[PDB]
Amino acid sequence: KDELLYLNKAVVFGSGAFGTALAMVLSKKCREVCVWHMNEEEVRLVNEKRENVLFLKGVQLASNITFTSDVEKAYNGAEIILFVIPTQFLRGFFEKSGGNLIAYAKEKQVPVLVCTKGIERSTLKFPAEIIGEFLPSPLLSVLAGPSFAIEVATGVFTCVSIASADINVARRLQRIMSTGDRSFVCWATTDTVGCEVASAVKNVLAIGSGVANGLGMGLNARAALIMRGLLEIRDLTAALGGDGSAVFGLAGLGDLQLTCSSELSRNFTVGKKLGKGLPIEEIQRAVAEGVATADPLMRLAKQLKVKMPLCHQIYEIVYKKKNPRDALADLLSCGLQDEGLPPLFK
Amino acid sequence: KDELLYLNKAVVFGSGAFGTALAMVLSKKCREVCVWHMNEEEVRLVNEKRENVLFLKGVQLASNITFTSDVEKAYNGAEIILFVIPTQFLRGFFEKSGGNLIAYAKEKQVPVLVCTKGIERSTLKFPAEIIGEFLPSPLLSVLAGPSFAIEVATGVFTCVSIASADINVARRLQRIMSTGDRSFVCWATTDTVGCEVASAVKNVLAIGSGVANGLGMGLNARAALIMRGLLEIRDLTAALGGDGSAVFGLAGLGDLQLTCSSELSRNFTVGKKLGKGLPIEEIQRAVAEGVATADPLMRLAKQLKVKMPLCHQIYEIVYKKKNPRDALADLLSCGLQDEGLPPLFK
Ligand SMILES: CCCCCCCCCCCCCCC
Ligand SMILES: CCCCCCCCCCCCCCC
Ligand SMILES: Fc1nc(Cl)c2nc[nH]c2n1
Ligand SMILES: Fc1nc(Cl)c2nc[nH]c2n1
Repeated sequence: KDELLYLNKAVVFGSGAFGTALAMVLSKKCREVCVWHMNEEEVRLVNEKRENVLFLKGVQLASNITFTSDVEKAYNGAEIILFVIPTQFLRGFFEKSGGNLIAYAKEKQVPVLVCTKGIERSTLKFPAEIIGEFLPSPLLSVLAGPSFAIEVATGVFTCVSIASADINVARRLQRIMSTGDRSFVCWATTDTVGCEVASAVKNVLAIGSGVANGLGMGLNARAALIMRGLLEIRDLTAALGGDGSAVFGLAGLGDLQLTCSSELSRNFTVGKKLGKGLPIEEIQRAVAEGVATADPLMRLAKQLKVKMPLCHQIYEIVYKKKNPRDALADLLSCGLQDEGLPPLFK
Repeated sequence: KDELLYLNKAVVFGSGAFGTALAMVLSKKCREVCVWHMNEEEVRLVNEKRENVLFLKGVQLASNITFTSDVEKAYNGAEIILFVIPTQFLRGFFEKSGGNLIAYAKEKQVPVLVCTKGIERSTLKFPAEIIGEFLPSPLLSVLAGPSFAIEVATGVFTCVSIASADINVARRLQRIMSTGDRSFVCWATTDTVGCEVASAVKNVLAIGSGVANGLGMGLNARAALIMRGLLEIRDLTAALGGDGSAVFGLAGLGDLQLTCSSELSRNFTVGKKLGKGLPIEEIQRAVAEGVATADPLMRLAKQLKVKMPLCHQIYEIVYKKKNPRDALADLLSCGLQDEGLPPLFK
C-alpha cells in the first residue's frame, strides 16, 4: 500500500542536526513531535526561540515540535521512536534512562527507527546492534541515505532507504516517514548491516577525500576514492553477515558520494589539513566522525580479517602520523590489477 | 605482469579535449605521439603554439606530440591506435579514410582503444560496435572512467578502466596506458557494453542533474538521481547482452557521479536552464552531449523494452517541452517502493 500513515505522536531521542531535521519531517506526518534533549536550560531556550540554535541554526521549527529534557514525557504516547543519540552515549542512555522506555516500546509494540551511526569502541558493534541488546529486532529498522540535515529540515527533495531484516517492517516505517508532498521519499530494503556499515565507513573515507584535495588532487581522484572505497564497505558488510543489497543503493554509494563531496564538512577539512602536512594534534581544536570511527573500524576489520586499503591508510595518516604522500604510494604499490567486480549478468 | 610497456609510437584520431589529454598521457609512454586533426591550417597553428588552443587551451603539449592532418602519416608506424572521433563522424571516417588504416591495423595486429562515446542515430549502435564493423574484436578495447580532460592532461591523479571481452587484451592495454609515476592508473574489466552504455547515458543523466539544480533542489537530490540513474544504465546494459561488471565500477558509477557533479559542464547548464523554465530553443546557442544522446537513447530503450524512468523524463523535458515540475511529479507517481537491489551475499 503506497498510502501514507499519519500519527498522533512521534518522539526523537537526539537533538542534533539530523535528529532535528527528522523532527521537521515528522511534524508533517505527526500531530505532535517531541525532541528529547538532556540539558533543561537549553531545552527552554530552544522552545522559546522556536529554533535549535544549538545544532540547526537558521531553521524555524514547526509549531508542533516540542523539545523536552523529560525522557518519560518524551516517549509517553509516541507511536514511533527515533534514536539519534551519539554512539558513545547510546548504551549508557538505555541502562540509565531506558527502563520504562524499553518496557513501553515492547508493551505497545512501538516501531523504533535507528538513525544513530558509528561504531561503539568497547564492543565494536553498530548502533542498531547495540539497541538490539535492549529491544527486539521485529521493532528495529535503520534509516540511511544521502541526507544533509539542512536540506531535509527545509523540505528540499531527499531520498533515503529504510532497512529492516523483515522487509514488511521497513515498508510500514516507509509509510510513516515519507511526506505528503513527496519531498522526503523512503525506499525499503533488508540490508540493515550494509546500511550501518556504510554509515560508519563513509566518515572515514570522507577524511581520505579531504586528504586527496589537500594533496593537490582533483575530482577524478575523488571519484576513484568513492568507487574503490565502496568496495571496502561491501567487503566488510559481507564479513559481518550482511546481505549487501544496500551497498550500491542510497545508504551505500548514495550517501557515500554525498559525504565525500561535502568540502565544508569537518571530515573533509580535517583530511585536507592532513593532506597539507599539518599534524593531527594541531588540527584537533574539532572531532570529526571520521577520526573517531577510524580506530574501531580498523580493529573490527582486523578482527574479521577484512582488508580495507583506503580505510587502513587513512587510519595510519590520522593515528600513526603517516605521511599522506607515502600512504598514497603504498596504496599504489599493489601493481596493475583487474577492477575486481563480479558480472551482474551471465 | 604489473610491469609497464613503452612504445615507439602512438596515434590518436580525434583532437578534442579528451583526445588531447590522452595524447599527453601517451607522451610519457611513447617516444612519439601523433594527433590527427582534419583542418591542416589549424594543425599548423597547434604545432606552432605547441598548444591545442582549439579544445584544450592553457595546456602546453609535450614536445613529442605532433598534430597532423595526414591520416596515413598519422598511423604509419603506430603501435597503438586511439579513436576519439565524435560518434556522428566515426562511420564516415572509416569508409572515406580508413581503408589502409584498417588493413595496417589488421596486418600488424595493432591494438585499438575506443575512447569515443555516444550512440549512432542511424543504427543505435555504440562506438566500439561501429568500429567493430571494420576491425576485429580481438584488437578492440574501450577506455572509460572518471576522467576530466584538464586533470588527465596535466597529470593530476586519475583512475580509469580498460574493457575488453578478452580480459588479457585489456590487461595489455593497461600496461601501455598506465603511467610511470602512477598518475594515470588503469583497471582491467570485460564489460565493454557496460562501459559504452554508461558513457552515453551519463550525459543524459547529467542534464537531469542540471534540471534538479535549476528546480531548486540540492545535493541530496543529486545523490538520489545518480543512484537511481545508475540502475537505468544497469538495466539497459543487461538488455544489450553486457555482463554488467563495469556498472558499479569506474566506468559506471565512478564516471557518472563525476559527470553529474560538473556544474560548469554544458549538460548541467542546459539542464539548469530547463529547470528554470527556459525553452530548449532559447538555450540552444551549444550542443550538449546529453541533448544529442537523449533521442537515440530513448529509441534504443523502446526497441529493447527497457524502462528508464529518469532518462525518459529527461527526453520529454528536452524534446517534448514537458514542464520539469510535472516530469518530476510523474516520476514520483509510482508510489512507495522497495529499493530494488538484489542481495550480494546469500
Ligand atoms: C588517502 C589518500 C587519498 C587517495 C586518493 C584516491 C586513490 C584511489 C586509488 C585506490 C587504489 C587502491 C589499490 C587497491 C589496493
Ligand atoms: C528530472 C528532474 C530531476 C529529478 C530529481 C531526482 C529524483 C530522483 C528520484 C527518482 C525516482 C524514480 C522513481 C522510479 C520510477
Ligand atoms: F549527548 C549526549 N547524549 C546523552 Cl544521551 C548523554 N548522556 C551523557 N552525556 C550525553 N550526551
Ligand atoms: F570532427 C570531425 N571529425 C571527422 Cl572525422 C569529420 N569528418 C567530417 N567532419 C568531421 N568532423
